[PDB]
Amino acid sequence: DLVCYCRTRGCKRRERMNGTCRKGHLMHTLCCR
Amino acid sequence: DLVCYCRTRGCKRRERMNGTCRKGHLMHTLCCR
Repeated sequence: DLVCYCRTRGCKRRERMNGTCRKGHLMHTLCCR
Repeated sequence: DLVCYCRTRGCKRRERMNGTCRKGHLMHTLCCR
């Protein structure tokens, strides 16, 4: 599987940008490793 | 697949803590579903 973080800015080291996600009905980055 | 949010107020009822995370140099719950 995949562990993904829904982040307010960009993705961390070694994380993949796996499209976007929503938090508080606002666009965020889906960062997965 | 797991999607995790670093939440200022804590985890939704359908989420579960999964350790902590940092946000604005402050410690918060990491909440995943």
